[PDB]
Amino acid sequence: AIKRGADLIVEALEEYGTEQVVGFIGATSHFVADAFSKSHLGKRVINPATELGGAWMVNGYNYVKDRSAAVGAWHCVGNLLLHAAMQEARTGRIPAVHIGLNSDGRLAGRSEAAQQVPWQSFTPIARSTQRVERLDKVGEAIHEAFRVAEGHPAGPAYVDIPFDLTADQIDDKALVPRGATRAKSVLHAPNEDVREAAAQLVAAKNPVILAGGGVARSGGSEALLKLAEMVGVPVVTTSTGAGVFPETHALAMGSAGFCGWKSANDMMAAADFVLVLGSRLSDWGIAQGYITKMPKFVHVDTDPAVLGTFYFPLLSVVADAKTFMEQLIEVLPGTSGFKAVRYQERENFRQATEFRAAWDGWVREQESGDGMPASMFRAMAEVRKVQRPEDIIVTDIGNHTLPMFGGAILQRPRRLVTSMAEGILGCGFPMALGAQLAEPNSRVFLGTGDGALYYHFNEFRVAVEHKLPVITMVFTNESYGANWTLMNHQFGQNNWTEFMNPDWVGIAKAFGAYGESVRETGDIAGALQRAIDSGKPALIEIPVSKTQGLASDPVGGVGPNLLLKGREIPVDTGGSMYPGENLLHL
Amino acid sequence: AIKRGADLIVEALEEYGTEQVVGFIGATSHFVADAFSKSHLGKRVINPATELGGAWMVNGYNYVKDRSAAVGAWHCVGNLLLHAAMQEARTGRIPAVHIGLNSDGRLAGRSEAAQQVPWQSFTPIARSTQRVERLDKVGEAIHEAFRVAEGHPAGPAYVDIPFDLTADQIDDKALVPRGATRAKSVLHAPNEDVREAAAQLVAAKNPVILAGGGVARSGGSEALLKLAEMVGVPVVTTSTGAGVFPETHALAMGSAGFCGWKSANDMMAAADFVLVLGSRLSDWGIAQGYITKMPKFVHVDTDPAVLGTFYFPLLSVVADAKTFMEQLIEVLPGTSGFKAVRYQERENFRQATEFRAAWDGWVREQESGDGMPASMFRAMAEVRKVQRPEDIIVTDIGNHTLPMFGGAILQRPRRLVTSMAEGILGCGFPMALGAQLAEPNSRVFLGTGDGALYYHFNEFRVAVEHKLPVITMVFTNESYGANWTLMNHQFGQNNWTEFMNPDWVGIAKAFGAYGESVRETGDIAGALQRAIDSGKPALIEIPVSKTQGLASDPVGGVGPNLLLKGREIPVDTGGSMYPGENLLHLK
Amino acid sequence: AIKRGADLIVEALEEYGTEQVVGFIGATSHFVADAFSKSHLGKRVINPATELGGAWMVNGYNYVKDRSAAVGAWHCVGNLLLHAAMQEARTGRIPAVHIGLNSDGRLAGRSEAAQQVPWQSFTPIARSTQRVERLDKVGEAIHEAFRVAEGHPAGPAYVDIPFDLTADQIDDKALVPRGATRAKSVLHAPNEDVREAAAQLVAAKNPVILAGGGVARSGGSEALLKLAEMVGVPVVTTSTGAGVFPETHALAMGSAGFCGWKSANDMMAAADFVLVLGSRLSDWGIAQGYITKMPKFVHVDTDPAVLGTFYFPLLSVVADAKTFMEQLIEVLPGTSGFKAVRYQERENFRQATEFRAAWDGWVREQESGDGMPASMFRAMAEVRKVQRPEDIIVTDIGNHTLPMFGGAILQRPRRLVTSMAEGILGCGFPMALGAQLAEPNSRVFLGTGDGALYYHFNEFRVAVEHKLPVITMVFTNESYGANWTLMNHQFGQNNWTEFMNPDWVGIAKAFGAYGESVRETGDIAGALQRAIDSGKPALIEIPVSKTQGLASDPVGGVGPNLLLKGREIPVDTGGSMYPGENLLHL
Ligand SMILES: Cc1cc2nc3c(=O)[nH]c(=O)nc-3n(C[C@H](O)[C@H](O)[C@H](O)COP(=O)(O)OP(=O)(O)OC[C@H]3O[C@@H](n4cnc5c(N)ncnc54)[C@H](O)[C@@H]3O)c2cc1C
Ligand SMILES: Cc1cc2nc3c(=O)[nH]c(=O)nc-3n(C[C@H](O)[C@H](O)[C@H](O)COP(=O)(O)OP(=O)(O)OC[C@H]3O[C@@H](n4cnc5c(N)ncnc54)[C@H](O)[C@@H]3O)c2cc1C
Ligand SMILES: Cc1cc2nc3c(=O)[nH]c(=O)nc-3n(C[C@H](O)[C@H](O)[C@H](O)COP(=O)(O)OP(=O)(O)OC[C@H]3O[C@@H](n4cnc5c(N)ncnc54)[C@H](O)[C@@H]3O)c2cc1C
Ligand SMILES: Cc1ncc(C[n+]2csc(CCOP(=O)(O)OP(=O)(O)O)c2C)c(N)n1
Ligand SMILES: Cc1ncc(C[n+]2csc(CCOP(=O)(O)OP(=O)(O)O)c2C)c(N)n1
Ligand SMILES: Cc1ncc(C[n+]2csc(CCOP(=O)(O)OP(=O)(O)O)c2C)c(N)n1
Ligand SMILES: [Mg+2]
Ligand SMILES: [Mg+2]
Ligand SMILES: [Mg+2]
Ligand SMILES: [Mg+2]
Ligand SMILES: [Mg+2]
Repeated sequence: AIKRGADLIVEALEEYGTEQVVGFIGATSHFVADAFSKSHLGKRVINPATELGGAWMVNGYNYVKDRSAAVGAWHCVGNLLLHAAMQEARTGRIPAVHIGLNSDGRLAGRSEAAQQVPWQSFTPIARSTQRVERLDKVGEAIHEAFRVAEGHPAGPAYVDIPFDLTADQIDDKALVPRGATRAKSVLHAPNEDVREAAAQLVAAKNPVILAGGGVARSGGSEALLKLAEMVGVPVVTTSTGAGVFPETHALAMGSAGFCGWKSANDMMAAADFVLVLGSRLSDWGIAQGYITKMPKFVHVDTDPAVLGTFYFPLLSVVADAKTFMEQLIEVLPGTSGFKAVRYQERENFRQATEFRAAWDGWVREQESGDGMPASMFRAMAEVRKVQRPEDIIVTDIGNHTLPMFGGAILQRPRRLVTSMAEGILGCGFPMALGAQLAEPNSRVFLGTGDGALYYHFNEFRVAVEHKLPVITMVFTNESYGANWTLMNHQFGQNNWTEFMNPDWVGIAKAFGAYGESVRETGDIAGALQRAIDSGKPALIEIPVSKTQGLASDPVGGVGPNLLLKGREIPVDTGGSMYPGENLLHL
Repeated sequence: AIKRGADLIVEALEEYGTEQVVGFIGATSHFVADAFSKSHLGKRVINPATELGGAWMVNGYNYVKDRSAAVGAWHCVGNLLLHAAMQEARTGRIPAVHIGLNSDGRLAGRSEAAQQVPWQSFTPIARSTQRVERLDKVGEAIHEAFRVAEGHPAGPAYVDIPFDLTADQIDDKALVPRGATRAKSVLHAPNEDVREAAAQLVAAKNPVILAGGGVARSGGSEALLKLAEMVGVPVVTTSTGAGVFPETHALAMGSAGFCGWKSANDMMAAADFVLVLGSRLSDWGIAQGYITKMPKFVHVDTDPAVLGTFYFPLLSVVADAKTFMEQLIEVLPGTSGFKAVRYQERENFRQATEFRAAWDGWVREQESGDGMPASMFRAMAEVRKVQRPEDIIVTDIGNHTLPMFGGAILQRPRRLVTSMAEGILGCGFPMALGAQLAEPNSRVFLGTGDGALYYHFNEFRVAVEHKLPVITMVFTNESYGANWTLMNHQFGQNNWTEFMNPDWVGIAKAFGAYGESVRETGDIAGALQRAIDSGKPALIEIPVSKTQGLASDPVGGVGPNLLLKGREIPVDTGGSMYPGENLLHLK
Repeated sequence: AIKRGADLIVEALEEYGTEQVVGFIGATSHFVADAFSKSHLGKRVINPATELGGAWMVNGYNYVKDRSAAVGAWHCVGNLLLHAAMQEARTGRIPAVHIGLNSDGRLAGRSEAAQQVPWQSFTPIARSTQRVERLDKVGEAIHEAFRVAEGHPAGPAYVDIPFDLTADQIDDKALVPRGATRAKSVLHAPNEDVREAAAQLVAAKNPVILAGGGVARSGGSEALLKLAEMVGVPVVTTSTGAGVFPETHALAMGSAGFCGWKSANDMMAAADFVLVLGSRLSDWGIAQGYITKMPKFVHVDTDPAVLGTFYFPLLSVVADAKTFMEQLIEVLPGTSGFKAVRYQERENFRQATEFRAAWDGWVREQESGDGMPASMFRAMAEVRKVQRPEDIIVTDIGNHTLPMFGGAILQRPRRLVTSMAEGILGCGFPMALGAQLAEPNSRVFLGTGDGALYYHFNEFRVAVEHKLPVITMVFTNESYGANWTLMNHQFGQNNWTEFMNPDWVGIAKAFGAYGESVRETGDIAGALQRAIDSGKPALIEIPVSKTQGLASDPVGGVGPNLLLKGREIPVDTGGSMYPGENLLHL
């Protein structure tokens, strides 16, 4: 059949499992938007306020799905706003296909052309960047983008298609590749690696299992619970792993790291051995600025590139996390030293339950205070009173990150969402809409800073029009609080950190969202209830302090050290001059 | 002599004429922000709601100054939001220096590092991209960035500095290059080229002078007025040149192009010869999608890359526009065929005034009607009643761009501001705030679509805190109106074009800005008076049609052609298969 | 200890298993060459005639070793000659670390600087490109280059180091990373993928096993022989797989492809099922220009990126080749339909032995003719008379490639060497020296075209000085014969294909190598014997025809189709003009 390039793009997206499109109109995306109107996928298109906002919605959607189920489709110069959200998708292992419709290929390369987008600007960011030159390559390029996005590591793929190819027509026989099969990711380890891992776990005096986001992608929750109870070993997570182990369990120490739970950081500091499953041991995760001293450890990942890149393990294993844990459970009964004992009766149990008890006690102190300005831990205690096991907690980047991570007690995977890998401010609100779209039976609670919300609150348009009932708490301190605190620490003085807020209640109301301030009442519980009862997206304005959280609270972290001291650098004495220095010698 | 890298960065910026910093705080820009607090630039700091809004402010400030007077200074990952503004700066010839402070150079190249920004993403966009490796190269790199940025052509320069270098200390002797005098840009043309141009101009039956952006940069307004009156030749502009020739003059035909004045397009279609001064003859300018047929022409520019790249001139001249006009003025009296008569007495004068009067009559007609929805041409007629020669008109991108350009009647250079080169949606409000900052005693009027305003109205924080009293009119139609109109024409149906507006008055009021809707009054005149009287940034909501403007109004345009017909493309029958096609051959 | 950057580079190379350095001197490599003189590795440095020649020696060395055992180290502007050999290492999966010493970092970025090498020119080629900014990062960068080079896929890694860092000094504590462990590559498949593969093999009427270079990297020869005899299935290889199965076995069909053995191409055309092990199914390999129609197949690779990229398998499996084959052998006895029968008694045996017999018969016809000009198949028959099982056959790119591939009958892996992935002319001679250096108990026989040998015969310097007794046959036809033939086919006329040769015997003699022409004698057997007896590198000049081989001989290929016909392309009618067209409308 003769079809337009635009029709073929839509066909390819459908064929590879696309569920949601986030799209922006302009002359170069007109044929694509028309094609979409004639197809199933056309019923699910979000038109965002900005392309960057839309790109964050893709990331929030796909983060919780672990596939490229949301796809961006953008008019040429709109693609120029993608890079920040794309960089998060790359280091954060978020599958994300973006299709940019560039201007007419006939005008490419002409110096005075308009809206010829430099697609090569994505080469250092996307896991795959393709410029499509020929109509008969559109299906093949889209196929390749999805293979790349959904591989190990997951990440973003950018496809640049000059829009004249979307208007042109071609016979479609075999053009969109069909019948594609994927290899399983259930990679098994060799018996001897399994036995060695088991023997170390058994011989350790104070082992820990460290479960990262890979355990979530793996589906390894059930095997992890079994394993930990069988060996009687406390479980620490990364922030992307949090919730793969029920955080109300006695062996649950929570997440390690600089914004994590002190019980986890204590347990990591006390451990003599760690079994790491599905973690990349990253800079703002377990590495803490590459300061963390890891105990002897076994490291199991599906991505060989993360194994041994910085931390040298006792043993590295290329295996799926669930599968590895299943292999361990089978081998443990024939492992020298293993005794089947209730985890409560093991000798390491009391130390772990002590660490968790002290952390819980500290959290209870943080959340117990009444009144205004509010504790962000108190705000999270109120959320927990109305929270379901499938609900999603979203945060932005700032002081507020710490109380959000600390007051989230999670029972399922992929329920904690932010710009994890890159810490890009403004991510929260639009990632929350993305997650809501992907998970319509989850209530989505976002705790955002005021500096953060300033970025993409324009997307209340999308929250209102698509009836996405995200409950947003905006923590107001009229400051970039983390920056305030860190400057205060480093210099004893802050600069560029202070600003005015609008009447956020008034902003919400102007969009037709639910709005309420607790500034005078302190009634967070009632504000949450009325917000939930409205059925609308909601904004609850909650004044807090400039310093509570990431930059001040002691949770046992050791880094990252962003507060450098300098070094004195020797001048170059080799005899060569500086530019302009010739005039000094005259 | 002993200084931190952060102090040397500040010292270099001050040395090369920086007047305004637009900066964004974070763990990598902490040192820089501290150093700036020790400088007189410390009081001239704008902290924008987002780095992209800030980068648009940089573009608006520098567009009106023709130098990199405003500089950006950004925490590592905020640099990832710059690309769209930076691309307009590149093709739009706006000088712009951006300093990105990256994360620690010790952590660079680690696969699991956080906030290590891929500075290489700027290589295809900036006219200069540098990654500084060494503390003793920071002054040198910044010097180079200004050299590129304020060259011919002007554009953006990006410098990536790992922030450990900003904390490190070094003896500062000779580190910041100082005391350069740049080359003059008053390039003279050869005598023979000036005399050939004079002879073409005199021999033409119906000549036109086309003045672009380059005439504004050259400071050539006075020379142009003298040349145009002395030969009696009508003047056509590009949108960036508009105002270099007073548009109330009898010889002013306005701007040619698809959102230009019909008088200018009528003139261009009637001319037998064009003298092109400081125009790049661009896709969305004079070329109109490379469909415009140019008459025989002489092309004078300082940038040889634009001369003969697409349209082949009769004669190409590398020279400064002002300087060339001066040279022409001096040779014309000795040029065979020249006659010294008042421009009103030439026979070509009548046709030009007819073209201008028919255009003015059409504009008068678009101004009439009342009440609701209102005409955007009516909105501009009300602005003109309150507008002084030094005041600035800003627009965003969409249907509304055409009445903003058609309703702007300008008497000075650099008074019409937008994302000219790239038509990046959203640009209007923050570029207007940048322009206001550059000219605190000019009034700045913005006409913006509702789609457009949605991008960076968050920068009302900056407008309110810094008391930048931009007068913004937001044209409401609950639509990407251009898309609605054109998609209906292409396909019989619009898609992805419609959206809800907030209560725009309520948004302004929530920021502390002046807000008023004319939905129930039609009282644009009174709204403008009250907005001006408020002394605050102001937002006036004006309901408009989905169709008025760019997608609907005939102004003599021939292009561009974005509403493509397909071609049917032959399949490759050489024997190579598609991916997956192996499955289709299994019997 | 305070050490120079140069000393630290040498330390890192030693620590990561470097055996051979190929190095070129200049002001920027002076400190490195000095450091090398003070260390074990300094005894093994080849100084080549050119950096490109040297880069091919790295590729020949590392091709046969399957690790980055040879390393390039180059003065700044010398690195500009690397790109061709580096591109082969990338698509050809050859591990190769190259260290470029750039000019002084103080002069970087200055427009009028000399010898500031644009290291970004390697970004699109190397699997990893790093520019080192800081002395304390030299060890870490070299560590990362080796992890990358020796991963799956293998490939080149480029490290650019401004030479001032090689002269500078730093305390060395922990600077070079030590104690690095690698994950095994013995990835196991899930039981159900194994059982499904076994069931298909058993149920097939005419199965084939296709073994690629991955079987060589895997060490899978023994398991392959067992498997094939157990199921009674004929074995086809790729050209990089050739020799993983003894090519004198009754089930050995040889290599498929456009320069392969007709028995293999027949068997592929007759097969109803293929089990593909360690092959990427490439353009100039099995795909034959993407024209080859693959039967239903199972595809097993360690690199998920090759699985399903073009050919859609019945099943894709991420597993090590040897391990997979071991798993199959275990599962086969409990697989429905399997009967233990001598492979000679299976029903498919007669068809396979017929295909091989016809091919052998054709080869015997090609090699039997006496006299001059010579058959290149006759030349390969003479090599076979003096050939050991560990000997290496090298070829360059041309008509001569086909007889070289056809007349090589191999019994061990990694014995057939050329620019396999990219077909870059001139590769042969220097790759042969590289292979000789890596394998000093192998005799290395190169059959090269005259157009090919012209590139890097300057490296006879290296062959003579290091006593590398490569036996080179130069096939003279005074032409780029493959080009002659293909132009003749396409146009009926050739252009740019003809040239003069020097007296090649005289060239060899001028270097102190052994030289002999068979132009008058036809005595290839005696020339080989005297060349071998000399103990020197040798050149034997052998006139041949312009057309024998790749471009003419029927071996059952179907592609690639480089002889396109064109299509008529519609003009653009949208109304926009060409540059300069304005003058046509005047
Ligand atoms: C302000 C801020 C504060 C933060 N604080 C913390 C903190 O305190 N603690 C913290 O942990 N993080 C924190 N982060 C997040 C941190 O930056 C990283 O995003 C996070 O630590 C990475 O988690 P991970 O190591 O589990 O790997 P991920 O990024 O989740 O990647 C998944 C890993 O699992 C592997 N994998 C995938 N699938 C499988 C499978 N099937 N089998 C095996 N392996 C698989 C992948 O190859 C990869 O190595 C913070 C972020 C910010 C912005
Ligand atoms: C929606 C939309 C509609 C538009 N419609 C129109 C329209 O109708 N008409 C129109 O013209 N534009 C239009 N534009 C703008 C258009 O895209 C270009 O930005 C504009 O035409 C470029 O102007 P210019 O050719 O004068 O060159 P500029 O971009 O202003 O560049 C300046 C030129 O002069 C040169 N120069 C600089 N200094 C000197 C000197 N001292 N001496 C000599 N030469 C010098 C430079 O090298 C360069 O060639 C539109 C844009 C948008 C987004
Ligand atoms: C003139 C010329 C003619 C040619 N003619 C032919 C021809 O007729 N036939 C032919 O085959 N080639 C031919 N080639 C070579 C061809 O271009 C390719 O280089 C070759 O076919 C690739 O072999 P391969 O598919 O085995 O993969 P390789 O390039 O050898 O790559 C190895 C593959 O095995 C995998 N692998 C690596 N280790 C393991 C492991 N442990 N377990 C599992 N998998 C692993 C890798 O991921 C990869 O997919 C020719 C080249 C030239 C220049
Ligand atoms: C795009 C971007 N710009 C700047 C920063 C630096 N940054 C990190 S946290 C932060 C503070 C955010 O302020 P707010 O959202 O109000 O949260 P608070 O610290 O007050 O809780 C800043 C400015 C960043 N990470 N990303
Ligand atoms: C970043 C970006 N996204 C999309 C476009 C395509 N585009 C061009 S004009 C326009 C319409 C703008 O709508 P509005 O501001 O409401 O103006 P109207 O057309 O209604 O006057 C769009 C979506 C663009 N140029 N830039
Ligand atoms: C670097 C390079 N240049 C050109 C070619 C194109 N090419 C491929 S085979 C060949 C013929 C080589 O001639 P020769 O070595 O004499 O071998 P013959 O075909 O005569 O056997 C040519 C020119 C190539 N592959 N690589
Ligand atoms: Mg479907
Ligand atoms: Mg805040
Ligand atoms: Mg609108
Ligand atoms: Mg050793
Ligand atoms: Mg030849």
